[PDB]
Amino acid sequence: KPVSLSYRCPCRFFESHVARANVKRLKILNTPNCALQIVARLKNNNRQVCIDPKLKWIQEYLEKALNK
Repeated sequence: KPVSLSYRCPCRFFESHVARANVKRLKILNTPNCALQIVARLKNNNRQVCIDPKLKWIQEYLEKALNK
């Protein structure tokens, strides 16, 4: 089993299935200690899942529009 119980990152899991249209709020936490951890709270599901940072829409939106 891949057991990585060593904390240098909050989001160990990432969902790439996140659609910006269904994202109520997201935030990319750029940890120098880890990498990009992003969170998506669904408008409909109301639940939050860590978003995969390599999603093209994520970086083009949160990183290019919000962050710039």
